[PDB]
Amino acid sequence: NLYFQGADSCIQFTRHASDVLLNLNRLRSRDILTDVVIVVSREQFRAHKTVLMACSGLFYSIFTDQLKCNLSVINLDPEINPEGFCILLDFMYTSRLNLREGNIMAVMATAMYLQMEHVVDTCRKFIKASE
Amino acid sequence: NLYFQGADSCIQFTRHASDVLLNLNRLRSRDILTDVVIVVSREQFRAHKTVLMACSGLFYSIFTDQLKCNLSVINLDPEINPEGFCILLDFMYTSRLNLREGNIMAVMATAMYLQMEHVVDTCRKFIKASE
Ligand SMILES: Cc1cc(NCc2ccccc2F)n2ncnc2n1
Ligand SMILES: Cc1cc(NCc2ccccc2F)n2ncnc2n1
Repeated sequence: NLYFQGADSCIQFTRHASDVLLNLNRLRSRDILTDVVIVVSREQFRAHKTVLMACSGLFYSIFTDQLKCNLSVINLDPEINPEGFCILLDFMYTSRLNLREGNIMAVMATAMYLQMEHVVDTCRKFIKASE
Repeated sequence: NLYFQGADSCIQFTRHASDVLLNLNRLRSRDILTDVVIVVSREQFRAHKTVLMACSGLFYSIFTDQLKCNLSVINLDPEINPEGFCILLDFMYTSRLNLREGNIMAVMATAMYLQMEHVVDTCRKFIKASE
């Protein structure tokens, strides 16, 4: 079955959350209802503010700010590596984190800046395994 | 661990999709970045168009329409039961479907109208078990 008896009264659908995320990523790929452009070292990434806020403490802070919530363009710190940001943006929309020896430092520094502690801790654990 | 080696190269975060959905529901509860009001028999429900489109074929069709995508208010068919709609809206944001003997017919008819076939099939299976 696609469902089960949850701990509470309700039946719960096993694949619902992952199917929603897959569909949000399909909207992103098709540029449907994207409402922000994230600029990183002149690279541009179109996304949905709600997805960014649901994954990142920095984006949650920006988009809950009365002044900043209505910005259509957000420029990140020029020190931020676009590949590191791209890997984290894909992670937000897919649950898959493409960590490689060549990108782990950029991913970790970007996750720190974006306040994604779970990703930072994961990078730290992978780095610790190599030393 | 909060992660595993996916079938592909990437590490995957087990709870990421459900955590995103939980956070989207927290935004909904706080009325943060909600961009549409769904009106059902004069009852109003604030939501995020992207979440609605990711769950419902009717909302996908409406919000991908060049004319309708920019509507802030969507009126549903007056035949639609507000409780049935509320139960399905909560399901979209939580993966939990509060089916009860007293609401199953309204939920099924609403899921048919909203084009949520997985929910319709589930209602059909529960009804079949009672006969
Ligand atoms: C605790 C919480 C956090 C959060 N977003 C920011 C965020 C998400 C994931 C990981 C780290 C992080 F800082 N949101 N968004 C809506 N409601 C929330 N409640
Ligand atoms: C196949 C698909 C469907 C869909 N939304 C509509 C929808 C969602 C869940 C269940 C039924 C349904 F009709 N979206 N949304 C973005 N990309 C999509 N791709």
